[PDB]
Order: sequence, then C-alpha cells, then structure tokens
Amino acid sequence: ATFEIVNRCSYTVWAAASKGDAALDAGGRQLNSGESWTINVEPGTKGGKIWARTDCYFDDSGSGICKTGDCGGLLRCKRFGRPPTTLAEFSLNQYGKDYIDISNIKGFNVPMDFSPTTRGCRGVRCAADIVGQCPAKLKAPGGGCNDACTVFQTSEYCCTTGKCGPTEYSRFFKRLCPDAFSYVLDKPTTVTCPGSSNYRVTFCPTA
Repeated sequence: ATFEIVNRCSYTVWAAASKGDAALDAGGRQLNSGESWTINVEPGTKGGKIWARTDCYFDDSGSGICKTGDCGGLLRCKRFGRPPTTLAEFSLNQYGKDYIDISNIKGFNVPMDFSPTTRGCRGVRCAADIVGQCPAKLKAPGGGCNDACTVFQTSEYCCTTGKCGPTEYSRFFKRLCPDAFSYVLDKPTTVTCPGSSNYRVTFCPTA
C-alpha cells in the first residue's frame, strides 16, 4: 500500500514510520515545508504508526536527537517514538478491511489529517492548538503536550488494570479532538476502510 506523507507545516519535521520492531519503508525522512514523501507498506501490516518529530539533529550517518518523537536516536526509525507524539495508526488487510485512527494517548506534538486516497471510507483529523492550550503540568519542555500516563505513571492514567475512566486530562484532548483517542479505553473513533486502501498523512493541514 501507499501512504504519501506531506509536511504542510511552516517548520521542518522529520517524519517517522514504524511498527514497533522494524522500520516501514526507509523509517524516516526529513521533510522541509511543503515536501511529500511516499512509502510503501506491506499488505496485512499490523499496528503501524506514522508520526512527526520536531527540532532534530542528525549527523552524516544518521544518528542524533529530536526534541519530540525520538526513536532511539535514529533518523531511520526502526522503533516507536518518545512522547509527546500525535499518532497516525493503522493495521491493514484485516480479514477484508484496513482500520485507521489518530491517537493522543501519547500526547500531541503536530496537528494531523490521516485521510484515505482511494473510495469507501472517511478520514480522521486532529488540528486544534493543543500545545497552545495544553494544561502547565502536561507541557513539555522540549515541545508538545504530554499525555497524563507519561507525566504521572498511575494505573488510572495508564489503564494498567484494564479498568480506567476518562480523566480531566483525557477530556482536555477529547475537547479539542473528538475524533482522536484521548485515553486507552476511549470509545473507538477507528475508521474501517477497504483492504489495500491508500492514504495521505498531512501534517498541519489547515496551515
């Protein structure tokens, strides 16, 4: 399948695409404002993620640091990213359908549209100034708005017993992005698409 990753923000991002234990396609790439990067993801992939990283440095080999979303210091992510990271999430060709979501369960750093480029299903977006509003205790220094599990490490915020409720903090993300997951046991805002669909991830969409 095809995703096309586009930086419509006015600042450079370093896009990342991983499943958790391996890169997807090249695993990451720099995107100056306006730049599109199309990748190939295998049918049937489960639990894929696409995110932006901000304020990176990488040397000639590719090793470095980013202030949000860092994946073990690699330009080319083979693992997932340090919060706060807005997440595009997907598992493809499940049993005849792909399933797409955007998640604020690791926080928010960059606004995002994650829309299908082929018919049958609707996209999802979170574009609100979450970082401008973010509650003080959830602010990150380095940039972004952390989730409460990251800041406080409690069973309730992390949903560690499998029983957790909405919180004042989950609800701050759900007031501003209804269509995105705001905590682990949120009512699912997942989208079911035909198997083998293609997609576009747009950072800053409304930019």
